Amino acid sequence: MIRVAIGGPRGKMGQEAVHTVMNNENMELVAVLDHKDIGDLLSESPNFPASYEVPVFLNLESLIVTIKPDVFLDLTTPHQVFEHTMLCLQNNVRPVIGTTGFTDEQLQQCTILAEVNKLGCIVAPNFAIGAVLMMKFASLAAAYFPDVEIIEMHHDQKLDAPSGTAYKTAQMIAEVRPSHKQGHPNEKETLEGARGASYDGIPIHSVRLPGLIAHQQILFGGEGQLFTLRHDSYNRQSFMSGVTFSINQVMEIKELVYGLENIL
Amino acid sequence: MIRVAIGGPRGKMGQEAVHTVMNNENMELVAVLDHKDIGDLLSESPNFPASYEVPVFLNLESLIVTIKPDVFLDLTTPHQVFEHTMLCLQNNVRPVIGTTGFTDEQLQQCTILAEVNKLGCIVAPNFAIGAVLMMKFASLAAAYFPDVEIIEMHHDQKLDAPSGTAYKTAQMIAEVRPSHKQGHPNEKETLEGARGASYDGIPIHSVRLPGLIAHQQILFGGEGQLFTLRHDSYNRQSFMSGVTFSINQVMEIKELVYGLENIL
Amino acid sequence: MIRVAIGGPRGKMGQEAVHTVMNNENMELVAVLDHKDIGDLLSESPNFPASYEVPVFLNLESLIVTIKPDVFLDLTTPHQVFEHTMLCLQNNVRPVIGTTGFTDEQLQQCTILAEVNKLGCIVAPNFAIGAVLMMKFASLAAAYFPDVEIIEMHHDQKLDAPSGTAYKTAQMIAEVRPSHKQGHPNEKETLEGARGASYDGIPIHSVRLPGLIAHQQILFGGEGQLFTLRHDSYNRQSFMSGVTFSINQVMEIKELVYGLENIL
Amino acid sequence: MIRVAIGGPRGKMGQEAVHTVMNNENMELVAVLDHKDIGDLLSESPNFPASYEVPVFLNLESLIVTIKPDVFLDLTTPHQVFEHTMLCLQNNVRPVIGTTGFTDEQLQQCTILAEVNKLGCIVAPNFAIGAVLMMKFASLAAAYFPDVEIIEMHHDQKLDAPSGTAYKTAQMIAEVRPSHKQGHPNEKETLEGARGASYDGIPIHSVRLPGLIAHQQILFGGEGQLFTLRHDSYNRQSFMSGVTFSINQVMEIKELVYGLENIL
Repeated sequence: MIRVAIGGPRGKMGQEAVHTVMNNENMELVAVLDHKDIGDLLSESPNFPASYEVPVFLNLESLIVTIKPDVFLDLTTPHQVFEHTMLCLQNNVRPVIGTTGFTDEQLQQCTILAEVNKLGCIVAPNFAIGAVLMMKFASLAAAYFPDVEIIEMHHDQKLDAPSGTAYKTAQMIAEVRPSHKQGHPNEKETLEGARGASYDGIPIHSVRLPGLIAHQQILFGGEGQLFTLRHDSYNRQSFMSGVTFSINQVMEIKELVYGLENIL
Repeated sequence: MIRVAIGGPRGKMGQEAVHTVMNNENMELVAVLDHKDIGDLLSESPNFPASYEVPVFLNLESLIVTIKPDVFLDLTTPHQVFEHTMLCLQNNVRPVIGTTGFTDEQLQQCTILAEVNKLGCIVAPNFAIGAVLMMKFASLAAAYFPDVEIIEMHHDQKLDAPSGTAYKTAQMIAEVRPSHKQGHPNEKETLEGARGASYDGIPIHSVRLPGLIAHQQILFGGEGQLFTLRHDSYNRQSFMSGVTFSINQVMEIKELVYGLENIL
Repeated sequence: MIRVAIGGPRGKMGQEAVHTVMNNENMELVAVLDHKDIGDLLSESPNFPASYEVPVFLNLESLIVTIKPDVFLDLTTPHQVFEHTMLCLQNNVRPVIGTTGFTDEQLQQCTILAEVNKLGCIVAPNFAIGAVLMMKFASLAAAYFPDVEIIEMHHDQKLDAPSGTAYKTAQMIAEVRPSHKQGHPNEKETLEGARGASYDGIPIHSVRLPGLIAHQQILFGGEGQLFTLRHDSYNRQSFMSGVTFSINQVMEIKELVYGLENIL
Repeated sequence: MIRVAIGGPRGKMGQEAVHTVMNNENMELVAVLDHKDIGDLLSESPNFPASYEVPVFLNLESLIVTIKPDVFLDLTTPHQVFEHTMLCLQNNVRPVIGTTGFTDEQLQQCTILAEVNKLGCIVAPNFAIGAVLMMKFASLAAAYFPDVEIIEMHHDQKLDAPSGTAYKTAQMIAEVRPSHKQGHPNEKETLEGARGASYDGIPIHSVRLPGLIAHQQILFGGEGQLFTLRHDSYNRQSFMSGVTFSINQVMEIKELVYGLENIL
């Protein structure tokens, strides 16, 4: 059985994770770390619901000594992850961190402390197992098919192109793929931009339409063939089998692992 | 029965058309208009094969008076189509023209002459019925889904991006779709080119990989849905059901029609 | 301006339609026809919310005389549509019916009455414009590509295979496509069922997975090419541009139209 | 440099392999093993072309002693592979076998002999790297997404459904995926066959159309997401990067490897 506490239960990711943890047969949600803005009207922004089973704490120190969870799932913000991770790792709690955060120096302090205490920690910048396998498998495939393109498609409210997942995908592929540009050397755009963006010579195209959520295809060309990997995320439940896997696996490892590609 | 003569039988399109006409139950190939470069070694560049059934002519005047074909399928070059079309239309031969050619003034002379002689003429810049239906249907769909993107994919020897078919597709859609840009007004590329090219606000993306031949997808977004039209051409047989349809239909019309979208 | 009343506002389709009508600039939601089961606890099943702008009626007679809506959008049940449609058509209200209902005889009474009163009526068994265009366009395409397959994909709670939309698609195509079977005459299944179901010789395949919502692809083969039409519905907002179109168009027609393919 | 001899150079696979070996910078085609049917008119069925560089042998014993190739690529028939493989392995030639062949007992004799002689042998029932990676990656993915479907699409002259590649894919997945059926327990087909074939509960669907060559998609469902692997083969050049990889890698291994999934 794994007793889980969640930091940031009211967030978009947090509300899904609450549901996932409560519904996983071998997990029990035992506490949350939460606090609202001082200006939040309860009418607009309700409190996390009061229960005996899931008390709400405002600070992690207090949660840990009272509840002694097995696992802390941190769905807070990049400014808070280092102090939370260090606190867990000194108190025999396995932290599972969903974040874009940590400095180099901060991550090295966490890594060393997890190692000496023989305590697991997983830092997952992308919990969605389909996305992570897409990227992991693309990087293995690029040893055999060095000509590749990435097409990513999102809703039309998204502010950044290309997506973070496409940039990460291109970085992973570029660890394996020899650096080169693609397309005939003499090709020329007659409408500026037709060929897309380039990362290390890898073309990346960004589609933005109503109706779409989050989608990526990776297209590997070679003589006489096409090999394609695709991930479609229709909602934030897409991230939950990575949350589940991370909570299960953190219990079994004795060091810090950064990125789910390193343990799937 | 329709007695067909072919201009340019040794060309990439011509060799397919020869096969198609010979194998269509209701057509007979009765002559070809052909000539080689004065420097063509027969070892490299064979003559069209000699037969009693399919004589070879060097000029169209001579073909027409000797053979009196029902239909002339012109697979020659843009510099020759006007004189060929005029000659047919004055000699009771229905011309079917595969070309990017004609000036405005030339096409108006052909149109008027076909009309007065009550003789059909089809000019087809794209014979592939799947491509033409893709475009025709996209232009009807754009009345209901004004947010659309085009993704075109070709082999990596292609020199121009975007493809002619994508440009034509975008022009057809823009006849119906109100002019607007797409994507959040505040979106910004962090890798130049990610959002593609724009035609009248329609994004167009160009993929260039080994293995691919010629492919296009048109993606129509709206709330809660995606509607997609796609054409894949694996070889030049893709153009042959348009060749067949044009030869059949030219016999039945009494005026010049430019573009297969206007008669499918 | 079009003053709209909705029958069945708490239904899955109804709740979306309420939102759509309230948010369309040229429509005003002026009333609902609604009633709950006598055993519905308000705690489980709330009343439609009380407002001055949108009164709730238990019977349509009463709604019509008090509110005199321009359009009645019926999202009730097959047992109620005939009496509702007849009542509208005698009271100068344009009915827009979302239903699998009507008998032959019932529909003929509605058709005749709409015609004599010069009043529009639309009956839409499928409001999703992308789905309906998919089917309409497939039926036009089947004149040129008689070899076709349908692949439909839904969530894994769905009880019927194939879907109603696939059956309707196959019926529409079969109006145009000559009846024939496909696949080599000597082909044999070594694992029973591999080739799918057949409707008039058209193969139909049904995919059932978690994660999927409602999806269909129609694949048209021919020499050297593939032409594909696809619709993806991610949520019930997919049906709302047909609801909007129907309410707009019913005002402009003077007879009953059955199926949106007949007016898009 | 690797000196390669090819068995069966005039076969569909053989003619591609001849080209591939001749064009690979580090390979030299040094001989072929070939013979025609006694009834083959040279007019219909030409001899492999005569050259000093690539002599033609009728038996492998004779080829091996005269030419002493590094690698023998066997593109012959299942009845001949065992005797060819044994002969190579006793004569310091690395055999690379493209076949559906070998008995259990035959393969064990080859395995043992390769091991004692510290000589590489690769037996590849599927040379296409995209196909093999598709299958290998699907089997890894099935540890995280146990609900999966296979859709395979081929030309309409194919006699068997499902394809061998789909059957192999399903067998590979079933090594990892817990055995279960999919779809609602109460689902019912209203048109027989809609749900496809089942292998260990894995649904398999077979599409047969003109225009298609050889295609497979593997669809992995889970909450809120879809993860898809796809391979498209447009021609027999699709198999050639596996031929190249096998010839390179056989030189580096010291035992027999059956199936490219075991060394990619």
